[PDB]
Amino acid sequence: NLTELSQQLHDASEKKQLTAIAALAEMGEGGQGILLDYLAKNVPLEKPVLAVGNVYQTLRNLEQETITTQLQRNYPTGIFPLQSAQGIDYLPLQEALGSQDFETADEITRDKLCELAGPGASQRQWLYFTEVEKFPALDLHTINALWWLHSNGNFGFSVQRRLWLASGKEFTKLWPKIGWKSGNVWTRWPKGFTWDLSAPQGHLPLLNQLRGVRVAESLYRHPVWSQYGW
Ligand SMILES: C/C=C1\C(=C\C2=NC(=C\c3[nH]c(/C=C4\NC(=O)C(CC)=C4C)c(C)c3CCC(=O)O)/C(CCC(=O)O)=C2C)NC(=O)[C@@H]1C
Ligand SMILES: [Cl-]
Repeated sequence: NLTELSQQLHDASEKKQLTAIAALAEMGEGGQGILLDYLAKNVPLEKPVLAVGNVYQTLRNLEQETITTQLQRNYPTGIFPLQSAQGIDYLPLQEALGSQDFETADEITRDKLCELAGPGASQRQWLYFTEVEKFPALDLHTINALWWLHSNGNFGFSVQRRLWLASGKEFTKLWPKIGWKSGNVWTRWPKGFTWDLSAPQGHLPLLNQLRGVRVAESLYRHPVWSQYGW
């Protein structure tokens, strides 16, 4: 029933929107048309809205020529403003996420964080915790929004932060929860990681622990999360 499923999508219950979206996408032209109209009425986003990310990504994931063409033409930069306090280009990150190429997205994200930190970090290819503390909130919001919107809320530093808070800020409890350690065994980069949505909540983006937790803690304590309601 397309009418009733459309109504379910346009009602205000997030949980019921998500089941309606999944059903509509499998209902051919009529269902896909309802989803395309939902994007037209809700994109560009101002604030991240999970259901809108799910509509976009569900349609991309069909990998059908005409839908993909239409999405690229109407939403060439995706659904979320690609804003940066340093003029950085986040389109390649968006493109990797829209293709569900999470490994490429992780690599791009790591490079962009060094670019954001400046020439010293770009040169050495790793961060100091004080550089993280000084990141502009806007860039972290753009980066996180893309991860979250393109992963059904499963990925993003905001997701890790809330799991870290749920763990009493105990990093040794966080690592197993996000799949980065299994008992005594550290998940080996890159081959040990799960580069798809079967991964546990918070699995990506990665934060190497070779130089300790200081970068991750500074990232999770950054004012961006409270500022933007993450
Ligand atoms: C021995 C055990 C450890 C270890 C070793 C190590 N990691 C390396 C690289 C590297 N690991 C990650 C990610 C992770 N690696 C993990 O184990 C985990 C689970 C917490 C994550 C999430 C990324 C993204 C890069 C590329 C970016 C970068 O190099 O920073 C290198 C090569 C260093 C080099 O060649 O210079 C070495 C030797 N890393 C650790 O976390 C533990 C304690
Ligand atoms: Cl550090």
